[PDB]
Amino acid sequence: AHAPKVIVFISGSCLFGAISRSLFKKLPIPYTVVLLILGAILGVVASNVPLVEEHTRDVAHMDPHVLLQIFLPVLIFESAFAMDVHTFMRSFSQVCILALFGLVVASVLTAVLAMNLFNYNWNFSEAMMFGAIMSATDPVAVVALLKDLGASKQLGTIIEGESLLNDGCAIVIFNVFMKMVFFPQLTSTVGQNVLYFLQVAVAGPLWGYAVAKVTVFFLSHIFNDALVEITITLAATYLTYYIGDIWLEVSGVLAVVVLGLIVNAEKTSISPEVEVFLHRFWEMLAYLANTLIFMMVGVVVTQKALVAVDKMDWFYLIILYLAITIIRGMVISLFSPILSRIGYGLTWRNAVIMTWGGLRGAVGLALALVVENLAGNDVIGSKFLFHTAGIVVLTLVINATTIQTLLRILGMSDISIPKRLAMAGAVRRIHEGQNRTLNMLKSDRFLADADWDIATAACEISDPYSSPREFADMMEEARLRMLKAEKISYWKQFEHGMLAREALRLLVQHAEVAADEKDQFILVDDLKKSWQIKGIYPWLKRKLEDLISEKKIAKLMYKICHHMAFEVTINIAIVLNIVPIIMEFVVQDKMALQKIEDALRISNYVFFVIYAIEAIVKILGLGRHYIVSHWNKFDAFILVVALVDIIIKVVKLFRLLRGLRMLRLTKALIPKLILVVNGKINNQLSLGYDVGKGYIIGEEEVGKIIDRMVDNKKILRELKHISETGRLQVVKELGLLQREHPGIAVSVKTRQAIRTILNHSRETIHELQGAGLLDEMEAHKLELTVEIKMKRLMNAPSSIPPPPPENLLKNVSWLAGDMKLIDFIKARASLLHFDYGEVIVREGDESDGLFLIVSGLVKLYFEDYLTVGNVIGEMGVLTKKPRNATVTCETTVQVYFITAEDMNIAIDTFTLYPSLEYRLWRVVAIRIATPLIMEQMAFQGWTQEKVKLHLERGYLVDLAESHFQFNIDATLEDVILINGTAYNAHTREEIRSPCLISRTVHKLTFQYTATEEPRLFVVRNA
Amino acid sequence: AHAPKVIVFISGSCLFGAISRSLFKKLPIPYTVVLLILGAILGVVASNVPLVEEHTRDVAHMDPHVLLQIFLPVLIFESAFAMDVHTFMRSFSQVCILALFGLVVASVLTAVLAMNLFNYNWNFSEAMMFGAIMSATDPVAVVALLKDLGASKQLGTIIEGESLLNDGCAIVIFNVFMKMVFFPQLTSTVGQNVLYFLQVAVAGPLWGYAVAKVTVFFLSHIFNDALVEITITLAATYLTYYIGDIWLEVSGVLAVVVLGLIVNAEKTSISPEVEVFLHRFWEMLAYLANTLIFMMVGVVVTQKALVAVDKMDWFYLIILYLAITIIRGMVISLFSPILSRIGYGLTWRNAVIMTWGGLRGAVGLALALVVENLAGNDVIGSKFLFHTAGIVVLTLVINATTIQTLLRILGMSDISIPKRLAMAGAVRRIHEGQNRTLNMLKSDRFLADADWDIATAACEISDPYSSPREFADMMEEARLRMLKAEKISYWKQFEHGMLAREALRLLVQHAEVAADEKDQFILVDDLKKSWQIKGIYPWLKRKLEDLISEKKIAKLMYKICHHMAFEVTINIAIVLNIVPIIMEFVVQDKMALQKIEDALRISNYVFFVIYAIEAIVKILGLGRHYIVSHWNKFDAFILVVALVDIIIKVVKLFRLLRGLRMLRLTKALIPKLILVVNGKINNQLSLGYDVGKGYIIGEEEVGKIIDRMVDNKKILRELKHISETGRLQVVKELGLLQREHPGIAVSVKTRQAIRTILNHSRETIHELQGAGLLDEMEAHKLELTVEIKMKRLMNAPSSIPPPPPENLLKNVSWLAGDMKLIDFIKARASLLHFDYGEVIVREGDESDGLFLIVSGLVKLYFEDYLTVGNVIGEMGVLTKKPRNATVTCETTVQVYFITAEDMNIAIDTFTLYPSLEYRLWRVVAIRIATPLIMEQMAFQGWTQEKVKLHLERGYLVDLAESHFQFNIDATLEDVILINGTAYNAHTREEIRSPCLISRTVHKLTFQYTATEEPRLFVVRNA
Repeated sequence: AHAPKVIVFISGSCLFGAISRSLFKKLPIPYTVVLLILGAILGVVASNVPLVEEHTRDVAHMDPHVLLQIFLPVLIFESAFAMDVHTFMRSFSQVCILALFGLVVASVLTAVLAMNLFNYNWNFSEAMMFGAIMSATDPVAVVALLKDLGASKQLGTIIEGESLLNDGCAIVIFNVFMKMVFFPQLTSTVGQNVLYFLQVAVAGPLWGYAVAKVTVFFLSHIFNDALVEITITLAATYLTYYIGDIWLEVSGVLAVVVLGLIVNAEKTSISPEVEVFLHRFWEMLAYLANTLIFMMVGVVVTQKALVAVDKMDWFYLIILYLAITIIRGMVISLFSPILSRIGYGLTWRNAVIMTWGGLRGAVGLALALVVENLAGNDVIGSKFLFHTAGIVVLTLVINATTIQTLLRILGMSDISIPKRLAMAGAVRRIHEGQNRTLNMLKSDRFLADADWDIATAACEISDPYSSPREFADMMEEARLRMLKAEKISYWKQFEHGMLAREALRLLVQHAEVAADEKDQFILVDDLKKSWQIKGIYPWLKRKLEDLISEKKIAKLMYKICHHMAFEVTINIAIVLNIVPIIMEFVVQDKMALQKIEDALRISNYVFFVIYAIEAIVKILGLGRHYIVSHWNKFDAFILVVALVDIIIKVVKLFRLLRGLRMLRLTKALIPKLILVVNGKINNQLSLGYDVGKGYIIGEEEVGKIIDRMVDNKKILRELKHISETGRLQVVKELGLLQREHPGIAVSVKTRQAIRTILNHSRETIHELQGAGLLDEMEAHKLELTVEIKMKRLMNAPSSIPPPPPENLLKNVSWLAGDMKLIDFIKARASLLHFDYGEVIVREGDESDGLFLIVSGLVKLYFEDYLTVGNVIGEMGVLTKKPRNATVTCETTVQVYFITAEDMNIAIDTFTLYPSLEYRLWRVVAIRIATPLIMEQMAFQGWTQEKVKLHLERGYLVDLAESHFQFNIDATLEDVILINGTAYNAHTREEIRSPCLISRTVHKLTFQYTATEEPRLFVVRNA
Repeated sequence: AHAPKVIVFISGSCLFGAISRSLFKKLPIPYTVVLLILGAILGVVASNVPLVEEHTRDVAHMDPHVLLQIFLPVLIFESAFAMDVHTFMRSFSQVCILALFGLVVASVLTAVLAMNLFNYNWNFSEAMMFGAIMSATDPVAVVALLKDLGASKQLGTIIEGESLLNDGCAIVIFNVFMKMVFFPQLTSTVGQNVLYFLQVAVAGPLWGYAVAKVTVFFLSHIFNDALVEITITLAATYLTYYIGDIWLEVSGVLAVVVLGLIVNAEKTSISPEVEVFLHRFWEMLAYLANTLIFMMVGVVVTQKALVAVDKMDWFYLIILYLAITIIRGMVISLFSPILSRIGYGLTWRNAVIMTWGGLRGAVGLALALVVENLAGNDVIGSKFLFHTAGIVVLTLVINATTIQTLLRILGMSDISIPKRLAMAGAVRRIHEGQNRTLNMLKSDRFLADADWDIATAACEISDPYSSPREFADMMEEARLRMLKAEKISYWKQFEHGMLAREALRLLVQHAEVAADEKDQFILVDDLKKSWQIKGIYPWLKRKLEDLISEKKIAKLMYKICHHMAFEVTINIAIVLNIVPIIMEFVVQDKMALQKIEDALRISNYVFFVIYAIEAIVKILGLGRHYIVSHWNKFDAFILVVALVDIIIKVVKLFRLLRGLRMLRLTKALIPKLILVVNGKINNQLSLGYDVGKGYIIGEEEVGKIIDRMVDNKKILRELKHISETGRLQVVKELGLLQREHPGIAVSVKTRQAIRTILNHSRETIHELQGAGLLDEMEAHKLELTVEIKMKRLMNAPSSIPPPPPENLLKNVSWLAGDMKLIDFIKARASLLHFDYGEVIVREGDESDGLFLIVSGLVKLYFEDYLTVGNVIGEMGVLTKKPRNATVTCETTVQVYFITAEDMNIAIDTFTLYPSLEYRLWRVVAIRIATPLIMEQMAFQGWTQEKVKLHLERGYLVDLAESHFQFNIDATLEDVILINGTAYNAHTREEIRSPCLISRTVHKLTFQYTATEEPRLFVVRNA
């Protein structure tokens, strides 16, 4: 009897939505209109049958102040949570102009229409409510079509972002205008109106920003608990709206909009397994909200609205549908000159798509339902719902159905030739794979008698899309084929975790843009915008770093004055005193009690005494040097005011005390601002490194590919020249970014290193799990310890102080792990310094010693650049012959210099563990061996990272143990030569030094003359 | 003002649970007790502060009939949805005895205690409510501990299943006994009580079964719509409980229990991406329910319960906690003799774990809250909540905390040596991988200056666990090492999709069992239980197949009599008439109206006329043969009754009409029963094929492994003998299963073939996506078309009629794709037949022709067996020399025979497309080449499937084009010899025919003498 009947209607709507969504899947009509018809049916039968009324009443006639608080957060957050925020930011101004100003004109024009055309004789407030609910649009279908058809980035996000902002502001306007119709207030003082505007417009986004930054902070500290992450997201979403709208009178919708957008941006703080869950979770909740709303409309529209219609109302409906359509187009075209300059710009065809795709829906209907409940017996609620519902139906029946054909007409739905080629190739390879698999199964004793006619038909996959003049387009083939290769390399790096998605999309966008521009190649100056740091943050860092420059100053009191515990406790003491500060003012306001005032003022005296005591300790610690710092001068003012107020009207105390301790807390606040600024720079700088990395590695790989793909050498040379001229510019730019922000660069580099180690570490877990040497449960146990570390990686400090040179030597590849060897060369070492533009070494110079870059950049000339950590001379010291390249510093340089004579002693003394010479040779071997193997298979599916790891498993042969090296391929897969020359066993031909040994080679005869020591590199097969 | 305040409390409890679950993570105390303390705090402050009362009232004092309808479905379904059902079924009786009978004794004993010990003077009804809520247990923590510690399968599922059943029945008992206290009824007739019992006990599970089978049916037909799958699951879950409890008065909890269990069993009908979502989704909902309930308890217990406590109540609490503990142990021990026989049996230590781990919780508390609301001012609600809450606290404070130490004491928490070894090896390999990765990064120009001291520390992974007498244990090493290898192979097959999880767990369970038994090896007779079909289903199939044996009978009326459209429409006509049948009875019952009765009786006359017309058509079609079938005899009785009722008290009509059309519908019902029976056999048979496959492939792989791992040949021979003696028995059993159920076997084989093709087809999609030749969106588009087909695979008919022999030839590997060649040999072919035990061919026989098995089994003797589809003679016809093995039929056999003379003509005539001889050689090459490569790398991570595919890419060399074959390794990775012999180019040594060419071999010189045609197989490198 007392059961929750709402479970029936909610679950019933679930079934009805499933049915409508399953039947009308391949049909053009959207499933939502079917749901409206079903709700209307429920309404007519429920109008006579009493039994079903009881199971529909509690939801069909649900209160509006609950409709808003429950559904709108779901719809708005889901719309925000589904955004491609990065794109939305790269078009923010274009959206704001159309969504905000376009909304005002669209609604007002719609309002004047409703005042003048209709016979309802509405006033401007009601007409503005009408226009507000008319302007709200939910283009969930059109955006899907564009997403499927391609070329969606510059249009789908615009309509999606415009939709989000338009609903967000429309609710704001609707809330504003509902109150001057149903909740009229008489005060209407102008000053409060400005204050009223500030709350909804300004405080809302700020409330959401604060809640978001708090939320991500905790989420970044939750490890191995998915339920809590999901639960935190839910509670934050609903509390943000509820608190903002109900307790703060702040705009809930905008707070959620910002909160969803901020969280979407900060998804890295969320565990990936929860991220995928949340999207599908909020999508499901939005689906339920949509399905409910349409059915409630279908019920009430039939019970209450359609019974009060008049004959002419249909005339207004058609006219209104036409009006909003031309209104939207006029608005879009009117702003079009402005948009052409701001953002990507609108073509006339794209403008029509936005105009034609302005679908209405749940948000408009939800606000109409609010009016229906609020109007009661007034006709307005009926006709608001009538026209809102009708326009939703027409847009769904006409615009949602003809949009595909219109896209065909405009030539936008056409699949580009590259995509047709990709699909044809993919289908062909898949078809061959099945044929191979089919023959294998027919040879299986278990499956020999399966009905292959059924099998082949069931598994088949089908294509869903079923001279100067010569140079003028031969170059186009070179451009497109190079650009296509670049796109491939970017996808490679992304799939192996070397590259973030944001950098990948930036690179791909630039490649696509360059392809369309007829004579264009991808341009570094366009890429430079990614890593060029905006000056505000560096200026703020430089400025704030001065405010804590304690170096002007920097017997137990002297120790206590500097002890961190004392400072932290004093700061805390000030923090607690803030509660009395506000409490006294609030108590005075409420009193205007004495028992409370006396307690507070006694507490004030106690705090004055405490402040005197701590200041006395500080003064005793520093003596006359105490007052050197302006911070301590205000600390003296603290005692002045404390003594004055101890001796002794209320305002004279309030005004001084309100400033004292806020200012004294600013000192502890500044470092956090420094950290935040470092974080912003770290984010921008990290993306710059990724993009510069992507382009550099992309060019390095592509240069191997194009060398054999393009037919004409003249075309080849022009393209390769571009590649190097861009690569060196990027390298220089990225090297210089380090010097401006050393610590942040170190943080970036460390984070990449750990992330790369963990990724490959994770891969091994799946290797043995796939190999069965480790079970499912235990492998999962290890994988979690990896995952938590990855999350801990995010919380790494935004700035790491650069290690001193004495620590750099310890971490060198050929020095690490041998303390005695580290000490020997460290003791023998000396540190040099060089001025700007100075030459360090030059072509033909004797190799008298070795260099390590501890600071600065150096240009070489086969031009290249190097920076901190890079060793120079690792070959000359070994080959013992003149230096191979010039070394010029592009900035002031510091280097650790080891004289060749001392190093030679270290070389011929440190050989117990793997030989020092062997290690130095190994570093050289990998360096110059990588390009050879990359050339040999860059056109295949490998990346240079795996070539390095492929080589990393290898080692140098101990040639001293044999006069010759004979090949084998069972336990050996690749071999390269580095130094010296060998004689072929069969043909007696010589093989040159930096050459890969062809697989037709067997056995190599070396010789032990003193001119050179031949060096050879092998990688043993798995 | 009118906002939904409940959003605050729900979201507030979310935050409080997050806090408590985050702080008390590493502590021993569970987080739930912390939540209770927090709720108590909220209660005391809310008792004075009015503001927070308003935000706690609407939930803290929520109605009970909503508490049950909302939370219990979530808790019960989640507990059911989380089960390992297969294990739960393999222990169902053991759980039922303990959970059902143990519950009755545990509660009654608890009730007598409450009647006699306590001073409350309860009557048996109230005391039974007490015992019911006391017996409910939620061992969510203990099961987690066992899951982590290992050896959990035979104990965790028992406590989990016992818990599920105990809560399910406890609610049933609580519902029963609440009604005789708060809703007393006076009728109490015995006959209704039995009817009342039937509804709750019998109809509930049936209601859930019907809803489940309907649900999975639709879910199996939903393609590419995840939201609808999730939504359907939700609505089905809540409607099942709501309809069952409210409309049918049926036991909702048990219906949901069955529904959750059935759905969990039928998870294959659900898309995998939705399956993973649902578990985390229902887990989250259960988490919310738990967190809410504890806080509502903490609130009300402080407001209303604790204010009415007496001093002695604590004495009863302690005594009660002791009593239920010894009661549970006495029950477990008392049934222990029975359990030792039924199921796995209980050790004394395992019994204590069950006794000690009997934690109470939300379910007990939820039912106590119901009493608190219902008791009103009566003390009983206070003390019910007091003792329930206290026992929950004590079990959580004591049992949940000491359980780990007790497990240590009993020696159950000890990590077995094999797991320690696996963890040490896994950690070591991971540690080496990071070291390799670290050195690679130090050579990177971008990351050379990262603080490696930070990196190495952050990425490090640490071990979490930180003669006759010789023969008597050398054999143990052989046993364990063989058994360990078997376990590895099973994991291999599972990870590549060749093996289902159920078969994998069965095999692993048997391996573990055999390991513990001192002298045991895995035994086929133990495996036989998997594929031995229970006779009920074959008997039912055989019986029902007779009832539709139309062959006793099987001018337009003759055609119409057999047309399917006429039969379907007639059956539909009968289906519609059922509505009048029930409608007349219901109308008569309600009347006891005439305007309705006349319409129904007129409809009865019309339906009588229609039935006469259709029968007239049938009789005209068959003439005097019409009455030959008993179905048509009752069809004549239909006309008899129709004419009698047309001419003409109400009972005389009801009784006849109630039978006529139900019986006439049974005819259309029988085929569906046939299909269902086929489905049950298909499921059991499919698992048998998988397990037999797993053991056969496992033994084949292991025999390659152990041949070099065990040191003693005598041990080796004994182990290998076991392997073959099991393999041949399994092969024979699986071959014979086919003959008993040909069509179902064909369905199984076809389903495996398609699933294997799609899996490898899916793999290619990720290959190019990882290689970047296909983009993220388009690759995803193709992958969906693959996924939908996989779901369509489930709906494939359970039985496929075996194709006739004329279709078998077309699908042979070396015949397919060449119609003219198919026709030639098909025309030349002849079909033979052989009797049981007949010899087909024998050792030393001349190869006069070739055989193909179209029916039956054949034994060979290197013993082996073959069955349908297997060709025999594929070498003798080629080598043209005597036959190599005996061929004896183990059952009646049919074979397609091609005489060698005709085939030779086909061989030397069909050579335009790839040579017929080349194809026959290829089939032989793969067959005998696979074992060689398996031997060469079985100890590595490969499976024989990939060896076949590794070979499938290869081909036979065209030796006719060269006197010699010189090796290369850049575009070639493996080569094998099949026929003939070659001479080494370097050493001039001969290499034998069925031998892999060692990687030290270069160039092979063949000769063209007429004795043999040498054959060589190559696989080109990627």
